[PDB]
Amino acid sequence: SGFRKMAFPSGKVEGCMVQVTCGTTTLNGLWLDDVVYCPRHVICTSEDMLNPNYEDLLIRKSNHNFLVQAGNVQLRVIGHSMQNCVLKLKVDTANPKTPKYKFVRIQPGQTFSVLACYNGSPSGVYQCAMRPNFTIKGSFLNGSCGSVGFNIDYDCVSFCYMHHMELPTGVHAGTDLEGNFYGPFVDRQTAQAAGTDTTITVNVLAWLYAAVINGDRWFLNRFTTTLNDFNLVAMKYNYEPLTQDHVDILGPLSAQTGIAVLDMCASLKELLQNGMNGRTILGSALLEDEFTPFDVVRQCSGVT
Amino acid sequence: SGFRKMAFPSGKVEGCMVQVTCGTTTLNGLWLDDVVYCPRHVICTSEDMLNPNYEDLLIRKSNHNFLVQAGNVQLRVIGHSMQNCVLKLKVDTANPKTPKYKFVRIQPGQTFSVLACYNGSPSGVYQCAMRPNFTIKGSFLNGSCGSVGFNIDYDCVSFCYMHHMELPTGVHAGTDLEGNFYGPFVDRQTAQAAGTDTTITVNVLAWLYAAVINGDRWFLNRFTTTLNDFNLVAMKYNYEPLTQDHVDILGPLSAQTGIAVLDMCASLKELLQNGMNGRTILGSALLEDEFTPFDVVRQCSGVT
Ligand SMILES: *CC(=O)N1CCN(CC#C)CC1
Ligand SMILES: *CC(=O)N1CCN(CC#C)CC1
Repeated sequence: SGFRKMAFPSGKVEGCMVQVTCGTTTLNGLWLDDVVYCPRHVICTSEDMLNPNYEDLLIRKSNHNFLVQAGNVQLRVIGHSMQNCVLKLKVDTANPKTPKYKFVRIQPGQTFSVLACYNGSPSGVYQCAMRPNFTIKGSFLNGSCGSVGFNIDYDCVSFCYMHHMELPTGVHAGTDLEGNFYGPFVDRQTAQAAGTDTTITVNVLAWLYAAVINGDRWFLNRFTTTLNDFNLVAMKYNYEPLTQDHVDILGPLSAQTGIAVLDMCASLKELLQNGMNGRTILGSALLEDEFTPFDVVRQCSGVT
Repeated sequence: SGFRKMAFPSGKVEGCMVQVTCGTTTLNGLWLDDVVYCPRHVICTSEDMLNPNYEDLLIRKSNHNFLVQAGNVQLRVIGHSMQNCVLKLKVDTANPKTPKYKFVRIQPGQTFSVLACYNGSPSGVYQCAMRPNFTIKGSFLNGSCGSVGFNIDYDCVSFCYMHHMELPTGVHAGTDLEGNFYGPFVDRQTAQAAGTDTTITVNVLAWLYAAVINGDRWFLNRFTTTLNDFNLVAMKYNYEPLTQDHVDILGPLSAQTGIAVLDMCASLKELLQNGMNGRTILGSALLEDEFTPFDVVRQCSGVT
C-alpha cells in the first residue's frame, strides 16, 4: 500500500540523451536510431530569441556547426532539417541504446515523466500532467531545453514532450517530437497568454479512488449526485466538466472499490464546497489532479 | 524555475535489478559485481513470517534453491550467506552493468530515490525521506521487497535502503545494504511500534528557501525569532528541534536569498501558528519536509 507521485524508470531515455551545441548555445538532444532531435532555438543567440526568423538563421548553419556529443564521444552530423519547432540532425551512427519507441501527441490531462537534463546529462526525473491549458508545471533551468517527457508500456517508450521554454509566468511550454507546440505557444521570447487553467476532474476522482484503496476514507459521504449537478459545482470551482467518457474510464476503479462514480462525485462536490477542514488525503492538503485513472490502476497493481 | 519532488535518474540501478526466487517466494535482488543482495525473508513462506528462525530456515537451503534471473538469463549461484537481514548470493558472473557504488547508512531526515520493482522489473521511481522515526512512506505492494533506495553523486550510486516490510499501519521499513534495519523493526509479521514521528524542520526551511527562489514569497514576514523561541513552537507542533548544525547547513540558501535563517524560522513559526489560510507554497497546501538543503541547492543549480 501507499501512493506516490511515481515517475517511469528513466533508464531507456537516459541512453538517448545527448548534448547539442550550435555557436554559443548548448541544449539537450534526443538520439534515436541515426537522428538527433532538439529544439530549433539551439541556433539562436539570446538576442535572436526576441523575434527569431528560424528559416533565415538555419540557412547560415551547416552540418559541421551542430556539435553533438553523447557522453564523451562526438557524433558526426551528415544532415540537418527543421520540422516545425524541432531540428533533426542526421548522424552517421545509430544509437546502440535506442529503445523500442513511438512519438505520440498526448491529450491535455494526461500524465508523463520528464527526465530533466543539462549538457546532455540527466539530473532528475519527475511525474507531471499536461495542464488543460497545454502548459506543464515543471522544474527547468536554462540549459534544460531539449529534455523530454515520455510514458513506457513494458519495453516501448512513447515520447510525448520536448521542453522548449518558460513563459514569463514561470510555467513551461514545449512540443510533441514532431516539433508542434502543445497550446498556442511560439518559440519566441515574448509575453504569451496561457489559457485559464482548470483542475483535471477525472484525475482528482481517480486519486480519490486511490485514497480509498490505500485506506484514506474520511471523505466518503452518504450522498450521491448527477453529472449535471456535479458539473454545476465543477464550473464554479474551475474544474473540467465530467463526461460519460470520464465515468467509463473510472469504471475499473468504481468496480474494484464498489463506490459508484456519481457517489465519488458527491464526495468531490462536498470537498469542493467545504474544503479539507485541516485534514489530508494521501499526504496532500489539496485535491491532486496529476494521476490519471490508468496511473492509479498501474500503481495499485504493480505494472512493470 | 519551478520546483518538483525529483528523483535521481534510475538507469544505473535498473541495470542491477534481478529476480530472486526461493521455493514459492519471489522478491527482488540487487546484483553488484558477483553478489546478489536480497531480503533474507525470500526463504520464508507466508506462514514462516509470523515467527521465523532465519538460521534454521536457511540451513534447509542450498545454492541451487536460489533462482536468480537477470532479465531473461539465469545466474549460477555458487555461494550464499546471511548478513543481518540480507542474503548475499555469490554468482559466477560479475554484473556487466555494475555502476560505481557505495553502501551507505543514511541519517533520519535524509532523502533518497526508490526504484520500486516487481519480479526484478522496474515499475517506477519516486523521491522520499527517511522519517525521523526510521520508517518511509512509500508505495510498495507484495513482491516489491528487495527494491532499493539510493542517491547519486555524478557517477557513483550510494545505496542506502532495501525494502523489507510494511508495518500494519501502512508505513514501510527496511534495511541498509548490510541488512541492518533502520529503526527498531524486525523482519517478522508482528505488530511493531514505530516511534512518534516528527516533521523534519531543516527540510521545511530548505523548502521555504526553494519557494522564495522560485517566486512564492507571500509567507515572508516582518519578524525574527531565536533558536530557543522557535524550538518552543517546534516542540508544540511536533517538529524536530533546530540546531546550529541545521542553521549552518542552511547557510548557502540564506546567503543566496539574503534571508537570515532565524528570519525564515519566524516565517515558519507564523505558518505553524496561523496555517496557510487556504493559500499554497510551491503547489502544496502543507509544509513539505521531503527536500533536504542539499536537494534544494542541487535542483536550483541543475546538478547532473
Ligand atoms: C530553452 C533553454 O534552455 N534556454 C537556454 C538558452 N536561452 C537562450 C537561447 C537560445 C533560451 C532558454
Ligand atoms: C516483502 C514482500 O514483498 N512480501 C511478499 C511476500 N510475503 C510473504 C513472504 C515471504 C511477505 C511480504
